[PDB]
Amino acid sequence: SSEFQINEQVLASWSDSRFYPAKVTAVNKDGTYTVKFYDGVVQTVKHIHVKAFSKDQNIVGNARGSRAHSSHLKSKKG
Repeated sequence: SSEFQINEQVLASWSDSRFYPAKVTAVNKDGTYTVKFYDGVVQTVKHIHVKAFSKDQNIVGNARGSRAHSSHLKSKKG
């Protein structure tokens, strides 16, 4: 399965700098996202800070993206 929604994987800009994998916890049509990083940290952020694990484009707040993947993550991801 490669369809991303609430309780499923996204790339979100971690407080460190840029994208890391995270679990969606909410999304808002206004243009915002709430995500939980697996380390145990939660925040609300914008579309400009979160996208699908598909590197190219978003597939929830906007629908231009398609099935793909990404090439940066934390080593303890599993």
